[PDB]
Amino acid sequence: QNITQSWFVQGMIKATTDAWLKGWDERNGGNLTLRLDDADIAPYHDNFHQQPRYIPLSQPMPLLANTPFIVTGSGKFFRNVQLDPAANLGIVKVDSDGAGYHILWGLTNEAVPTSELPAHFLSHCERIKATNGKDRVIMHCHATNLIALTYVLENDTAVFTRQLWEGSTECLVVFPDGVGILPWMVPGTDAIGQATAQEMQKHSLVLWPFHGVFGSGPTLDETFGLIDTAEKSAQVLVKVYSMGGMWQTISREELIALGKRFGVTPLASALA
Amino acid sequence: QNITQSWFVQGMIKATTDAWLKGWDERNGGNLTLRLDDADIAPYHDNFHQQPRYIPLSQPMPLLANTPFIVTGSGKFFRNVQLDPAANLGIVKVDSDGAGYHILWGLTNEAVPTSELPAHFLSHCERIKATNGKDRVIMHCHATNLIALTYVLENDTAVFTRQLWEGSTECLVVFPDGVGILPWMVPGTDAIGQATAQEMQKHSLVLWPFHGVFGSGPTLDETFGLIDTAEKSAQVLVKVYSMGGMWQTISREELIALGKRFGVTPLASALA
Amino acid sequence: QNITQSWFVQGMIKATTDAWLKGWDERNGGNLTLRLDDADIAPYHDNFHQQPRYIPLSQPMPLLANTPFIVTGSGKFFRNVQLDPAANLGIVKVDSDGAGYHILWGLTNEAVPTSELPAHFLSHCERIKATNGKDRVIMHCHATNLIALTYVLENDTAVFTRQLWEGSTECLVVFPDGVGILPWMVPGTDAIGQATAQEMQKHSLVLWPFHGVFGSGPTLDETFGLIDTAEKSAQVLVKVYSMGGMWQTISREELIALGKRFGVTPLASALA
Amino acid sequence: QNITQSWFVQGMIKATTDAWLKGWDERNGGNLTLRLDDADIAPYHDNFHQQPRYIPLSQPMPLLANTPFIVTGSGKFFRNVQLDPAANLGIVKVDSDGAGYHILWGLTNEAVPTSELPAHFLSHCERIKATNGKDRVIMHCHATNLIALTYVLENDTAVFTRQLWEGSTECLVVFPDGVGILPWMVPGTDAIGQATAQEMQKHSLVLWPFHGVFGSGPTLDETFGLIDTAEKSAQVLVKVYSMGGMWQTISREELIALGKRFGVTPLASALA
Ligand SMILES: [Zn+2]
Ligand SMILES: [Zn+2]
Ligand SMILES: [Zn+2]
Ligand SMILES: [Zn+2]
Ligand SMILES: [Zn+2]
Ligand SMILES: [Zn+2]
Ligand SMILES: [Zn+2]
Ligand SMILES: [Zn+2]
Ligand SMILES: [Zn+2]
Ligand SMILES: [Zn+2]
Ligand SMILES: [Zn+2]
Ligand SMILES: [Zn+2]
Repeated sequence: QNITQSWFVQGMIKATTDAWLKGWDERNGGNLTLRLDDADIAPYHDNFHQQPRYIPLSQPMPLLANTPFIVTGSGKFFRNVQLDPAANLGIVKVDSDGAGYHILWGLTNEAVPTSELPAHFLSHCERIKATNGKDRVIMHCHATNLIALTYVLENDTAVFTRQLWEGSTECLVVFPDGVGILPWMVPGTDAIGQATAQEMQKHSLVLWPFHGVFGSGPTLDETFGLIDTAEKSAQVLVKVYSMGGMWQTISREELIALGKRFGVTPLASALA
Repeated sequence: QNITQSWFVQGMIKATTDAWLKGWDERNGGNLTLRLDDADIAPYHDNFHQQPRYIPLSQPMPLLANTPFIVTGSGKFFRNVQLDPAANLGIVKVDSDGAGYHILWGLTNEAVPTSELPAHFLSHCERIKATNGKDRVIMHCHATNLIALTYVLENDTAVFTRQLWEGSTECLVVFPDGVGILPWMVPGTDAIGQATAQEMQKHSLVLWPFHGVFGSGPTLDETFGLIDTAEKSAQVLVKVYSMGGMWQTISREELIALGKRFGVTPLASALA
Repeated sequence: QNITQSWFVQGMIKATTDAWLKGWDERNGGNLTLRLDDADIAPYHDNFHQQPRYIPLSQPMPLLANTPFIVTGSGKFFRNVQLDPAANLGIVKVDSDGAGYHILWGLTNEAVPTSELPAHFLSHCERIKATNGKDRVIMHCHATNLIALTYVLENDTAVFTRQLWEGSTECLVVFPDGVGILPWMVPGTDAIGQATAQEMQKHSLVLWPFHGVFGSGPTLDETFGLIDTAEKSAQVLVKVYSMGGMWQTISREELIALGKRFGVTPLASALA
Repeated sequence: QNITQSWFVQGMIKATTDAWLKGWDERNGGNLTLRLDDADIAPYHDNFHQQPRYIPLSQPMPLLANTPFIVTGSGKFFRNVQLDPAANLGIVKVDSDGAGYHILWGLTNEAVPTSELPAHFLSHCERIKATNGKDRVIMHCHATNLIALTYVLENDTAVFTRQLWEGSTECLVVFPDGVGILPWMVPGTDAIGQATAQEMQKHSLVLWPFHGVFGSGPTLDETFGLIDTAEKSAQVLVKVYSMGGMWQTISREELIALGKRFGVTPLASALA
């Protein structure tokens, strides 16, 4: 092969591509990093034609030492990934100190990984700890209805989680830990990466009000599906609120019964 | 052939695929079972390479004895069916006691049929009785506007049916028996399968409030079209309600005249 | 060729297909007839393999004597036309008395032309007279926002036209004759065909409240574009009304100035 | 090659095509001109088979002397560009006086460039001056939510810019100069071209109320992305307003902090 025909390159294309068709990634909005194994990239090693470029990390991340990822690039449009994956994606590998990374493949013409890379790498660190290495994906998109709801709902993790759980029956089961909400922060900073990574200790979903959502999961499909579940519920809520609000909904005891049946432990603070 | 090129595999792909593009099937939301004849699958029998796996049924269903179906799998994403039908779909055949089924094809890597299988198989039983074997499809999707309306309209079969009939002229003719509404229930249970199947005795459409819709029909296109008709009307209603409500609509006598002309008998309780 | 590769078969596919992707043609909703010349079909005459079937017309239409059309079929889904044009479309030719027609090609397996055929053929008669044979297309679809607006706006040709003209600057220039609105009527009847055809004497667009729109034009693209213009304006209006209504809009004198510049004569009753 | 396989022809197709799928370009609504270098077209010169046609300019534009562009045609549908680029696009070159242009390629069957050509060429002149020749694209589309907002928001550059900046965090960084709003004007006139070009001295985005948006940028992707950013924010706002308005938003100081971090100078009048 073509590394472009690898599962993980095809995976990034399906997804940046799916996010774009959803309307979640105007322009260069949004970013997607995927943690790989050395075994994933090894069979494609003769596709690495170029001299790896080194970029230091803002802060040391020893958990991620020697770890490869595939990533979307800075300033790159989700829409374009399907047209030219080597232009728009890079395979990088964190060095043995976790002090920086080498770009092994892609990100042609001096492109570099996403400028939300701190939010990404720091959140991977927390998700690996939190899930005992199960989670491998961090996805950020500008999910339209979730964004709209941040102008309108109390920016309160419990109330926001509870509305999303009410807005589609499956939500409690897909994200029983709820949705962490940050205060608005300047994007692309270490501060926002750190705040996001802290919230990723507690939730697989983190909202950036007036901006977008970060989601974590074990696979591209599951991470995309997680965000899509929250955003579908958000879409339902936007319609309901636009119609003047709920007259009936899923009750607290129904939500509790739901969690019991599906063997999850829903965020207690959201069950007033 | 390729069984993947059979009409029924191509049928499941067109439809799980169409439902996904409609935005009705985020993540693994939704499921689709199709009742086949032995004659459908016979010409593709050398495609069955694997040793059939047996799964017992929750409750005996002798009506369905020796009956083949093609089904979407548990945890599977509608979006993915077009990319890998053998991964995401299975052909199963109910055993001669109707006490369980064998998976003949697909659902690779230990996958199993949808966990709403009770709602499906039990509803097939009722629809076969109700339609003298005409109906062959049960489709469940998360139809967005219908979901939204369950938060806002009286969860009353007559009022809900009447609004949907008003929301597009064709509705009364496509679903003269209306739309049965269940109370909210925990999904994936025998209880909800039983409640859905009871309502399928009376209606080709059954709403799961705050969740989605179940529809039944003779073919994939007709079942999809049935749900699409209800959901289009729901979409119109959501817009109308968002604009402050109706100032004029189809009257009771117009609805009655409509039913007469098209030779259907509309749900009388919905014609206040 | 393949007649399936003819301009007019490819034309019907692009359009029934485009209407479906717009969300305007759920199930079998909507229909599309296109008036052809003998010269269009002549080079494909060896594609007519079957014995033409004769169907009498409900009422005589001598204007249409010996005239060929390509048409969508009764009960057929717009969505399916691209998958199987001979199944879903027919080429018919009105007989020399205009008392009935022969199906020359397509509409396989005993299918027949659309059951709105009276609205179609009668409207073609009026549009040919009205445009000195320029108009060749009648398109009916279930345009979602236009439908929604019929529940909410005064069902008054002048007020409805004026709102649509206000809802996108181009509207007055594309449909200066406005949009005729019928009372609700039972579809598929001679009565509704006759009422629609009468309104087509005065407008290129006719609204069926709580149902859909009929549009006429010289080509498939222009007829589709006409409806799309009205429906885009309707979409804008639905958003504006959902937001609490207009605070500013295009004025009467701006509309008048617009008509003057583009050499059209806008419906005077709509210019209060 | 095929000039149809050139980057700039493929560029116009991706974009008129992308705008159409967004729902921004019903019928012939919208237009797209791209400033080329002689070097772009030189390698495809044997594709120029036809005798160039000369069209005089409404007013002299010496800045544009000898300059080639690729352009969408008058009356042409964005949707169709992908089906037949030579029908729907033209390559033109302004003559050495900037008094008129020759059509070198495309615009077959006596077609001519867009009738908003004054808004285009005059705006290119101002954008070249304003950006020291960096900007190369002028795109006009009927962006749906931005149109809707012109009926509802104060048609005030400062307030409108500030709402759009609030409606998605990235907006201030993508268009720190804001969005110039014109009064409604008759389209296709020198007057509206002149007014638009004046506003392009100050903003990369110009709104035509009740009509659409003009955007300028260095590349097709960046110009499309600019409009898409504004329109995504507009979409969010429409949802928020439909839900009864904002309860919280990005503050003035957050916006200021944002501008500082990203090294832009936001429109001060918009920072009340
Ligand atoms: Zn972002
Ligand atoms: Zn090697
Ligand atoms: Zn938290
Ligand atoms: Zn479900
Ligand atoms: Zn065999
Ligand atoms: Zn019932
Ligand atoms: Zn209709
Ligand atoms: Zn012959
Ligand atoms: Zn009239
Ligand atoms: Zn325009
Ligand atoms: Zn040469
Ligand atoms: Zn200005």
